[PDB]
Amino acid sequence: DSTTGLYAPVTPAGRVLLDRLAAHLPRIRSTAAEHDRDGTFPTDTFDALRKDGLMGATVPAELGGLGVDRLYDVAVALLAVARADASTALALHMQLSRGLTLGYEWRHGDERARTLAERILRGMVAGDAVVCSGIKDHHTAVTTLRPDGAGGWLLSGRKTLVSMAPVGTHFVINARTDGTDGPPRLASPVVTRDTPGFTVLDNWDGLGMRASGTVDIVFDDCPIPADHVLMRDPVGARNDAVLAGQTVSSVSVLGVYVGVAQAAYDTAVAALERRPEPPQAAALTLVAEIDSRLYALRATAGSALTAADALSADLSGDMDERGRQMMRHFQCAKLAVNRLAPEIVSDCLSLVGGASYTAGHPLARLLRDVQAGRFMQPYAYVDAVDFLSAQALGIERDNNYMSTWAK
Ligand SMILES: Cc1cn([C@H]2C[C@H](O)[C@@H](COP(=O)(O)OP(=O)(O)O[C@@H]3C[C@](C)(N)C(O)(O)[C@@H](C)O3)O2)c(=O)[nH]c1=O
Repeated sequence: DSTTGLYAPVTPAGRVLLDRLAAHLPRIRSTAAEHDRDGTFPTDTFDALRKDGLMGATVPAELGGLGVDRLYDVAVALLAVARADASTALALHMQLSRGLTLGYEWRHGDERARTLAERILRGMVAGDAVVCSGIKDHHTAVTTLRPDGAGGWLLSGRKTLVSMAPVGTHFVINARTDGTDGPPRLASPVVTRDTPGFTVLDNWDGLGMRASGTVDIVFDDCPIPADHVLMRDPVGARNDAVLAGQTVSSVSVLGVYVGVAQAAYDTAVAALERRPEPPQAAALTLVAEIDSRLYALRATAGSALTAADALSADLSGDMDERGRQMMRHFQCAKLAVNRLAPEIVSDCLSLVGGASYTAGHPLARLLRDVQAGRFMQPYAYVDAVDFLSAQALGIERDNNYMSTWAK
């Protein structure tokens, strides 16, 4: 019955998601070290989740999905998976996040939007759609959509860091229009794996998250129909209202780092309890410091998730304010998660001692994986500080990171 600290799902659908996942932990857990050493994606893990209905966990119930719709419960499930393997959890988050955001498109967007959403969502439930996300351009390229002169579009460019890509059937891509007449827009084409000119590379070589499939994808004159395109707003047109969607789509990933911290602790404590001698002064002191820091990490992520779910559900008010507040809870918590979670994992290696310094020890992988959140937008630390200090001091700024990137 816990409602804090991400200790338990707060809804019956979240409870099912977590009980169902339990069945896959032994596989996820078992191929973790091999996939980390090789830098390869656990495709058999994802085949099993697909067949089990789990890749449709956040599709509305109305469409055949489990209907998990709390970010809190997604975070709880991701925390559980990340305790078994962080890379799998991170890949799964892209899919569960999409269930939530496509859900929103389905209930609230225009007819093109609702129709695309509904078709992808039903595919997610069926095990036919595995939806990847491509936001950041490779340095060599600016990803653009140009009119084909015939109703549809041609997508050229390259995205870097596209987790789950080796198994993705659908790729939601951040692109800017060009060669029309409007000021450039933000646009989200959806590319299917068999679109021509679309290539999935195999160049993911990570410090951590080595098994997350986080490769580049290339678009070369890719034909995209007009109705497979979610049009966004003009580049640099400031509406804080977009911040809500950008909170929905990443905030629950915080649970991955909370689970990595939890797994480091569980490992350290199991290591101490397996020892002949009674723990030393500094070992007892570390264990209490980590117990407390893990509690604060869980409560800070749990609390922002709770708040986000409440702000998310309320569409009655000022939508710009809703956006600002969502992003505020998310980024205040993220900054804390990105300091507490690596520090907890690092202190656990102090408890275990030099055994943790061999490539194969579980802590050695958790130390590497736990750093990943520091590099995920919105926002990495340097950008988080510009956003938070602007909010705190009421400084007007373009808070859309993709809008900025398009500049
Ligand atoms: C305004 C609003 C939008 N939305 C939704 C509908 C839009 O499709 C979406 C726009 O969000 P967003 O602009 O974040 O786009 P996205 O396609 O989700 O991309 C993200 C990028 C990220 C964070 N790196 C990720 O890879 O982890 C993945 C999973 O996706 O946000 C809401 O759910 N609630 C809202 O109140």
